[PDB]
Amino acid sequence: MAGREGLIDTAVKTSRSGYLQRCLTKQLEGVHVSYDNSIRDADGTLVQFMYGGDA
DNA sequence: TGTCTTCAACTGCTTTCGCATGAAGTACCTCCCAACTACTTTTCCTCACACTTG
Repeated sequence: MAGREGLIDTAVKTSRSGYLQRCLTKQLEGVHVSYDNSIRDADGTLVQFMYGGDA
């Protein structure tokens, strides 16, 4: 019983992590470090003035 | 006259990447086709009757 229900959890976890990856990977892909060390999106809109606040 | 509230119907998604190996619909219709048997077809073959004879 335990071994099967383990194989079920093993076979379902990967479907709940693809949408977790892509759903915000679409959003932050534009998000990068400006040359001034500020985090701007590929739009240019500033997200953080420093990475984690320490660069 | 003006603004507000709930419910139900409607929208869009909910692992990735590849092998296999592609197959199969089907009603309505049929004209074509294959069949069994009989019937029909083209060339050829061979004999036969009457009037007259003597």
